[PDB]
Amino acid sequence: SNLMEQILSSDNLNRAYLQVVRNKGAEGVDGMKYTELKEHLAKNGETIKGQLRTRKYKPQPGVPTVTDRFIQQAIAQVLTPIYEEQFHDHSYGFRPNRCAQQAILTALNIMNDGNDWIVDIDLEKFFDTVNHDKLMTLIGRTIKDGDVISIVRKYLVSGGNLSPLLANIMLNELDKEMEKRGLNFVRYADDCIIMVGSEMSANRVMRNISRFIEEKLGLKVNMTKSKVDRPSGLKYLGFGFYFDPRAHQFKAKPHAKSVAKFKKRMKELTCRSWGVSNSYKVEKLNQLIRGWINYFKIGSMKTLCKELDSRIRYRLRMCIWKQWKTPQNQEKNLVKLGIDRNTARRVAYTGKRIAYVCNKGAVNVAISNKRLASFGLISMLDYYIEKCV
RNA sequence: GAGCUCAUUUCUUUGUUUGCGCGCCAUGGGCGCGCUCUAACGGGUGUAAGUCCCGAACAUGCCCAGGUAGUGGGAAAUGUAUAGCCGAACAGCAAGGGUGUCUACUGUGAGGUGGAAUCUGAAGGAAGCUGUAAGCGAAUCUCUGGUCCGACGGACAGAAAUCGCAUAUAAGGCUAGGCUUCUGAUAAGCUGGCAAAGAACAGUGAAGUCUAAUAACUAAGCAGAGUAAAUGCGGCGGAUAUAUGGAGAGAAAGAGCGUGCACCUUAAGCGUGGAGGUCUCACAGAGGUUAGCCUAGUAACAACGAACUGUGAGAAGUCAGCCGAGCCCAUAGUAGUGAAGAAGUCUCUGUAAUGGGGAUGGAGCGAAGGGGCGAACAAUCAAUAAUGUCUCGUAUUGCAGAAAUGACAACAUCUGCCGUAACCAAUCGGGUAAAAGGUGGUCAAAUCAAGCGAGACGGAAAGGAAUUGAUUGAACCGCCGUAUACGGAACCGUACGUACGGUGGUGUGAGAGGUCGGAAUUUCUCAAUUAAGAGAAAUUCUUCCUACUCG
Ligand SMILES: [Ca+2]
Ligand SMILES: [Ca+2]
Ligand SMILES: [Ca+2]
Ligand SMILES: [Ca+2]
Ligand SMILES: [Ca+2]
Ligand SMILES: [Ca+2]
Ligand SMILES: [Ca+2]
Ligand SMILES: [Ca+2]
Ligand SMILES: [Ca+2]
Ligand SMILES: [Ca+2]
Ligand SMILES: [Ca+2]
Ligand SMILES: [N+]
Ligand SMILES: [N+]
Repeated sequence: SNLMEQILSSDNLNRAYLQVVRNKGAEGVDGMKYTELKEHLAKNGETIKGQLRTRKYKPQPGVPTVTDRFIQQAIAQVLTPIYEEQFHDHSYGFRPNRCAQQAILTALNIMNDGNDWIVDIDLEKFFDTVNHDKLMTLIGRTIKDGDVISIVRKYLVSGGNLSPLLANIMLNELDKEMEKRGLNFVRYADDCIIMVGSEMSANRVMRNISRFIEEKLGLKVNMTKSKVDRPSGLKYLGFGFYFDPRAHQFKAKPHAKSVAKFKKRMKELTCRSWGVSNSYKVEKLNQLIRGWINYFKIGSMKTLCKELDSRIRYRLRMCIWKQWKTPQNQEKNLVKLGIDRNTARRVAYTGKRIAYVCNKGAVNVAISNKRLASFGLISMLDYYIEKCV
């Protein structure tokens, strides 16, 4: 029980509080905010410290209150280094210095190694199907402290930053079995795919690993979405895969259901009847573009960024033309952006038909690509080339 | 540049002048009555032709094709070509109105007046004027197409308000494509990538009806992509003089002018009125200074400061539903209205609500804008002995790990085809725990048992199952009924048009735009490549508005 002191050492408590206030969490049903635990940890810090050391502490019934979140962070920031030396190298889900892009690159490395038959595994409702007793004794093989059984019990049948770590302990046995059988895999947390060399070997691996997960782990495989694929019809962590006509290189790409989400968010951010300034639309669109590129910066989006840049500039021309709002102002702003007054007056009295008018000619020349890049709109193609060509 | 394609309406609104009361007047409408006309101009049928019927010159539309245009012909359609109506999102004139600006006069001043410049002269009364393009142009009756309406409300609650279904990780429409299967005329309307409504232009185009004439020359289905300030489809009922597209009857009315009517009505016309507040001046008081000079500053409040308050004479000047029944102030019980008849009373009959007649009555009824009090409405807030548990022992059970010895060499797990094939990755026949194999032995545990719990048994801790009073509703979006006007019939609008009555919704921020007025910069023109200047054009800033978009 000497680990319990490092769990409740006050520097780790203040670091957990810093992680909470930088996390900016939300209150639960009780209604206690992240602001208020300074005086509450002054008022009740000895109370909760003694209550945890004497094994009597109350749960919360979604989003937990920030005291339970804060204690969960305080125990998960010390339970993690001791569990890092046992975790597999191809486990990338909620670990320090590990992200989804590492999983995609390792997937491509194994994919180009010669294992291009994918055993996609979908676990059905992960945290609602794990037996608490097997998970808790799995913790109890290497951990001196068992106070986590109160959270595990009375928050499921009644998460924060302890539940993904416990998910990683529960799937670490699966990862050890995969290394035991000599199978290659990549695993984000409860999102794992096996790569093997042939069809009927992939079916054998699917049957045996579903057998192992159901019997010797205690969770059920969702058999309706566990599918033996190729890396051409797989959606893994938002990335689809394809085969290049280069030598033996499989390449990643954003999946069509991720491009659809980006296009939906782009169409929302460039709605022409959105009553904010076009500087604000350009700012939020740059935030969305800049957050969507550097997650998919691995993989090929040359033509996709070209098409999306063209669509973004078309919708921004429509937004600016709708915001000009009158044929007099459309004519004036068209003249002072370069167009002659006769052509600008003919175009501006087609003020309606916004989509036709912003498609071609005078508005396409006036609101140019340089006029939109100097406006502040970063281009998807040039940003993608700047990050990873 | 969007995706070889690709070149667009030189337009107006929903959004910013005015919006009060009372009175007058039609140049508007209603009902009469007269006088003229009415189908290119002629004929016929006839008692009666505006109606019914027949007659042909040539200009456009369309066809005849001759890449397109020009000569020669031909089938429908239109015009010249009905009396006459109307006047464009067409011009011109324009009485008037606004201006913190420039200038002359005037007043002690608040201000006023006349000019100059500029905006405006409007969808609600100079019932503005003039000239048009285009459009229209005959009672009724039947059939039919299109459109619109049967509120609003993302179409729910509500409400007096057509039904049903669908509709925002977007119905639906539309634009540009992709793949398969494959005779025209009239012309309301529909659509043109979507806030929605109209105009322009273009393409199409329902229902009927008409026409199948002549001569040649020089589209549907299918998946997607893109695009929305949301409605779409069907049933039922109604309207339809933009004199709605037509078809059939129909000897049927239509138009202009004049004139009557204690006939009706209108918001920018004409008279008149103007409080409450806001300023200006002069007197008195209240004071800084020793009755003599000053009385404001702080948008405003609060609060300092001598700087406050009356009285009189003046000046500009109002005037929009948002939650308001009623009362108070002052113009004011005055203007106005009423004896061709009020208030009050009775009676009859309507609406969801506002009402409308009839009898009696013998004289009252009665404004304007602004502010205050405020019943009420909407929202938010405040005052007003069981179970389960607490802690001790008892019997346990969930899940690790270690393993005396048995039973089977059979269970797991990982690479994953065979033949034809002169060589096929189901490119060919099958099959996907297919061949051929590699690796770990597998299971049961007699016992032993960590750590965290979990419900049971027993004895001692216990506990208990309306009103009043405040604050907010700043500012808006509409919609419907009746009366009444208009743009542009419907739709959409004119501050929800306005007046009264009824009914839902948004919530004090940001953005975008418009802008009477002012200031500045540039590009010109002007002289002569002088003028701080005159005529401008463009842009920016400022003043004002938030009806618009999003929350
Ligand atoms: Ca309006
Ligand atoms: Ca004409
Ligand atoms: Ca509606
Ligand atoms: Ca659609
Ligand atoms: Ca016609
Ligand atoms: Ca008028
Ligand atoms: Ca006066
Ligand atoms: Ca109000
Ligand atoms: Ca309307
Ligand atoms: Ca107005
Ligand atoms: Ca409005
Ligand atoms: N006004
Ligand atoms: N309104």
